[PDB]
Amino acid sequence: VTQNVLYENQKLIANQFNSAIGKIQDSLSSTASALGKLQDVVNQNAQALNTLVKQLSSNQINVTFLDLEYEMKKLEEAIKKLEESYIDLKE
Amino acid sequence: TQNVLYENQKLIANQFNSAIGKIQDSLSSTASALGKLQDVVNQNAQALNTLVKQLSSNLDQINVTFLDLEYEMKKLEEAIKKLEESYIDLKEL
Amino acid sequence: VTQNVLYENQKLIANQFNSAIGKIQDSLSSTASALGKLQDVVNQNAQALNTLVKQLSSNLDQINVTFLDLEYEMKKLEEAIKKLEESYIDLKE
Repeated sequence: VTQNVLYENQKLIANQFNSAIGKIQDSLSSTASALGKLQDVVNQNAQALNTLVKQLSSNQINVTFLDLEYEMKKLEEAIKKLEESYIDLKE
Repeated sequence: TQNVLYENQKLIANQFNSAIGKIQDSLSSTASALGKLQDVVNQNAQALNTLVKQLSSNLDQINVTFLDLEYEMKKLEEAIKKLEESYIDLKEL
Repeated sequence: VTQNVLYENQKLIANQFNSAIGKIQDSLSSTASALGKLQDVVNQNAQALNTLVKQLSSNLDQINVTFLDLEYEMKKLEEAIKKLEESYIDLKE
């Protein structure tokens, strides 16, 4: 019920929130990196399968490719946007 | 001071809401990426299986596996929905 | 506008923040699980393709199959869950 107690709790709240921001940023960066690796490998093996198909026909099957660039960029943008969610209290 | 404490409380709420929105967006794009991954991986598993089948009717130990991420994608959508309940509306203060 | 309302709002804010942190930890858990499932299926279909290429080459030098290792990213997601555990707010009397 004291102004001092309220002020201390407020600083605690802001500091814990700010601490969470950095951790969530790292998790977003690791998720984007994992998606990039997945795209690389899936497309490489799709290309191997396609090459195998046509090299076997040199002597019906639809291979598909993956594009996750937009989602990965949205994750990077979230990282930069969260940079702007930090709390800077007055006083 | 009472004034400044209240302004800080509202700043805290606004920053928190903006972070929640950005995190919801990130979760949406992760679920969308996961769905695309499932579609493409299963389509190429089908292609490999069809190649095996057409090769054996012209070995039977080649095992193709398929992916089901739909429980995880639904959990990401649920997280979005639940974070929607964590918003603090200024009228709540 | 009144210190008692400020105190109540402070408790409301802290509880919504803690609940959001829990939801975010859950989303990270389900993302790590989806990533592990993806690695399993992608590598199993890679090995299936490689086995097919070898059995046809013993029946193709240019065909390269690659494998996926997401272990660093998955450990970093588990790490984010663990660190976020230290971000909870314990207000007191």
